[PDB]
Amino acid sequence: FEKGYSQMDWLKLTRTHPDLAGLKGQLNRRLISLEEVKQHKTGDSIWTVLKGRVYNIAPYMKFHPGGVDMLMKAAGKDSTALFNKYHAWVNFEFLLEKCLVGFLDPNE
Ligand code: HEM
Repeated sequence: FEKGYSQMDWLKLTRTHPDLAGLKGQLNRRLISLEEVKQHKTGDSIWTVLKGRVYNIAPYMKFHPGGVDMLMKAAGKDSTALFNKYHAWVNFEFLLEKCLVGFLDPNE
């Protein structure tokens, strides 16, 4: 065991496990509605919105330093406000790139 290595371990997973986003061949550039995000709270994926980017955060759960219980609060909703309350400086754009499923379009 080595303290502090969760993010290194996470990124190794993103380099060595295919389709963490769970897109199953769909491209990660799709325009997504919030109603769609809301319907990914259970099952094989959990979607959230951060600054307009939609991510499948289910694979990240056990790597989140703040805990699974905290990350679950983001399930099926826009979690930007929560993210900014706890750590607005975290580089989610880089850390979660391989979990990107698309972009939140308010008009969809
Ligand atoms: C969704 C993408 C998220 C990522 C990539 C992420 C990443 C991280 C990281 C790297 C840390 C360690 C502290 C640091 O490096 O600054 C952390 C801590 C923490 N996270 Fe997250 N986090 C996410 C979402 C959330 C959400 C939605 C919540 C709450 C609902 C949350 C709650 C916390 C808490 C409580 C801590 C410890 C205290 C704090 O830093 O405020 N995280 N997170």
